[PDB]
Amino acid sequence: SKISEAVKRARAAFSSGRTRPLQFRIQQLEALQRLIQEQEQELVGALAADLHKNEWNAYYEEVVYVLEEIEYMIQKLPEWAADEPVEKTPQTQQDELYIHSEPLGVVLVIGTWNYPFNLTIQPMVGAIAAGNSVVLKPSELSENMASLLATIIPQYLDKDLYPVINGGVPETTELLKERFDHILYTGSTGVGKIIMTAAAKHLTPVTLELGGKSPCYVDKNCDLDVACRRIAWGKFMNSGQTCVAPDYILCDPSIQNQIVEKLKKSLKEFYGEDAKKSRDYGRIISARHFQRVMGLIEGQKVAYGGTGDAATRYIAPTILTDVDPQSPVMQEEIFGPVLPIVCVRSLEEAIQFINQREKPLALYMFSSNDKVIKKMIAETSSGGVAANDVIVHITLHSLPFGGVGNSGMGSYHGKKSFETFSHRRSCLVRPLMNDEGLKVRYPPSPAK
Amino acid sequence: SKISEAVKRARAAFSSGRTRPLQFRIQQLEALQRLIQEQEQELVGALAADLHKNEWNAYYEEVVYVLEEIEYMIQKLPEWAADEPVEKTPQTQQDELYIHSEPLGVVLVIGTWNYPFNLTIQPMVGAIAAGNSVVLKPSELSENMASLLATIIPQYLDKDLYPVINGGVPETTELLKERFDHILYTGSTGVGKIIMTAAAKHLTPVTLELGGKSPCYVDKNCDLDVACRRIAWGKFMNSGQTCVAPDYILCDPSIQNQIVEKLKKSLKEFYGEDAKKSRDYGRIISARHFQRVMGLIEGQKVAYGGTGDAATRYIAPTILTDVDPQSPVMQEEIFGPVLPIVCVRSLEEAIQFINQREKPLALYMFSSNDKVIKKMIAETSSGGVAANDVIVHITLHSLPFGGVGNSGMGSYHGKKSFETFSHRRSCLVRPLMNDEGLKVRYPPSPA
Ligand SMILES: CCCCCCCC=O
Ligand SMILES: CCCCCCCC=O
Ligand SMILES: [K+]
Ligand SMILES: [K+]
Ligand SMILES: [K+]
Ligand SMILES: [K+]
Repeated sequence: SKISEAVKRARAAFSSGRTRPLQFRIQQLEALQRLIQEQEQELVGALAADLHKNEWNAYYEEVVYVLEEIEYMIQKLPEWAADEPVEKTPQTQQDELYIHSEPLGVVLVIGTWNYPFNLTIQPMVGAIAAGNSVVLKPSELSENMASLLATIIPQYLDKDLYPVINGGVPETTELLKERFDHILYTGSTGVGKIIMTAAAKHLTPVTLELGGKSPCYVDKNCDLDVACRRIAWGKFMNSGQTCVAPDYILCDPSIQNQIVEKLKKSLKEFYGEDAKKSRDYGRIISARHFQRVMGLIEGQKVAYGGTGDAATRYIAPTILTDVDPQSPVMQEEIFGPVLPIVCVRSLEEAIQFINQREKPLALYMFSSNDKVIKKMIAETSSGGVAANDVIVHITLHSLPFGGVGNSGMGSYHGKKSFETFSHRRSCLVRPLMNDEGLKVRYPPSPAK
Repeated sequence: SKISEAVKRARAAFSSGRTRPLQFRIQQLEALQRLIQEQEQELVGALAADLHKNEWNAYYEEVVYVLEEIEYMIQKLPEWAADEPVEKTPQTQQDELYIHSEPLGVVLVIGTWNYPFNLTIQPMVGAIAAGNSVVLKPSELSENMASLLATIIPQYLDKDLYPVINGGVPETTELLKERFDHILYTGSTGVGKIIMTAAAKHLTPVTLELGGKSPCYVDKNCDLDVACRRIAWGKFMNSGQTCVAPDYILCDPSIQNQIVEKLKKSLKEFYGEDAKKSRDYGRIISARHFQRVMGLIEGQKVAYGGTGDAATRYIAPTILTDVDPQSPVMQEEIFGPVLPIVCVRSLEEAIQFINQREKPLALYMFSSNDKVIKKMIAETSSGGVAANDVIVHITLHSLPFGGVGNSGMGSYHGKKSFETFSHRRSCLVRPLMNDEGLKVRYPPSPA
């Protein structure tokens, strides 16, 4: 089959040794830089068609991080790839002890649809830097990016080592029967279990970047104006379709009304009075997801927004107050511009609220009290944490990005990408000469 | 069920916060130190009964590494557990960026039978240090150590947080239905896939320490007296039942008889003429494994040994010459005292031989030519590597221990154990101060 032949060619090309010299890897990374530069208008147009993005947020909210990653890993690749001496002991002082890094082989990257360029190419950048063949499976939901990547990737990258696999769920299922040396999947918690089950048949290690509801705790005593501007920004970028969007708000009921008003103000500054007329506001990816998200407003106390246009998959920025935690909008990852507010009476209540639910990909708190910050971190668990901002903690080269529990396992970005897509092999190299001090280990054992 | 309630109690204990203070973890680690000191005779007796170890190799080949790990982790725990600052950028100078380590929760350790104390308790030591509840499943095949641990662990450790689950395959299958936050399993490649499949049901991350055939390449021009004494030691310790034993030898045909003679010489020095009478020689763990290993001798050319005693599960130290790579002894992990020699005609042929097989837990090479060593490492892949020795590379605090491909995923030992049993959580803390340098990120976007 076409899928099986693609993987066969990728493994043969890996086995030829072509990816091992750093020179080759840097060239492929420089080819991706060229792709981003030459295909700028094509990439913008695909994101516009898929997600109603424009040239500005296509670059600053997605593509730029791929370029940043490429530039960083190119500059650091020789240091990362070098054998790494480690601490010795008195008994090993004449030996070499070091960590040897080597590629895993053929890596599979399964992209998702909400950031269809970054979440396909930024993982690939890492796997390329580590010397692997990298098979790509774009998500079919962002049809235009999927079609574009299938066209332009082979025009820049090695054709056998870095193939693009077209199709939807049936094709991914057949792809997942092939033998890979690592699989990185971004998407839903449920499908993560399916990926891990398929990987188990080959003992394939997996990096699973999954889902959840990223809580956003707002401290009574903080600067509600700057806090609410940042929350609005992170909740409503990409029309709410972000893996680390602040999903919902936990706040004292005594500030629910001020939070609603300052969110409204910031939203009006961002997108104007009618977000439907703003070039900076996105659309829902599909008819199914539009229907799903609209369903989450039914029966709720709408403080703002609450309408949607099925024809264009527009859902107006929506805020819900006094939300029952047991209601639909609080029982699934929203992934839409509907922001519920859940009332808690204390920090300790919020911690308990967070801890009773599955571990989220991100946890956010807004507060100028360091005791509040340290305590919420110490008593909770999440993939990552941001205090007094949203989104940004997953854009930093020094902060590995990934989940825990139902939000996923493993991480990548920056140096962690190189490690995740490598085997780190412990090496002990001794001189081959008689060592009187070793003789104590040989039998016979001392009889007394 | 007993198993359900045990894990229930362990998660309740963990969720109360009892393991979070470092002083509590150190108290538990100190209790393990006291266990090892106070239960020395009992541990030796169980290892003698299960595996025909003695007082000396019970300690120096198994238990000492657990003590070393405990002392090391106690010393380093505050530093390892500290929030770890990471590199900032021009845009994040006013921010805090750091890695926060936190326990995963309830960790399961499934032990195996060949080092039944070390491969249950040394993983546990790391998971305790990282602040987790640790459920233990000893291997049923090492019956005496399994029963001993079920008795003494709750006599020394917190009884809710660190339960011992009794039983065999059915009980392990039952246990694997429970929801854990990490599973470390040491055992066979095939069962590792079963573990990972069970883990996937709860999105449980796994550390799988599995199997394969660790090759031992012997270079034509090296000091064979030194090399063969080291190879003999690693191959025949624990009666060959070691995950990183040098499984088979690859060598030029011209040194095959020299290798045989020098192996024989070292074996007689170690164990005497009749290894059955040596206090230092082990026994096979079970009747099934005894019959399995004897079967691998069938049809082979025996240069030394080749006999066994079924009733006491003794297999004489055995060397096989001119082995066909397609024969049974070269088609499964031997895990016994049978050492096949496969002839190859160059280093390149050896590398190709190794690469056409599944990635081994360990790869060994003996050579006084650094270029030979570097080339074989460069062109192969294995969990770890030792050049000019065997075994020892998995005993060093600074060398993470684990496989790749069919020999497993993940690693532990020393600091790596603490990382493996933690969630490393990226943290960004910014001032909630208005920033004019951030406002460029907000809509409306420029033209
Ligand atoms: C900074 C690299 C990742 C940013 C793109 C969106 C991430 C969503 O999962
Ligand atoms: C501290 C070295 C590892 C423990 C010894 C046995 C390893 C597995 O057979
Ligand atoms: K390095
Ligand atoms: K000795
Ligand atoms: K033969
Ligand atoms: K602006």
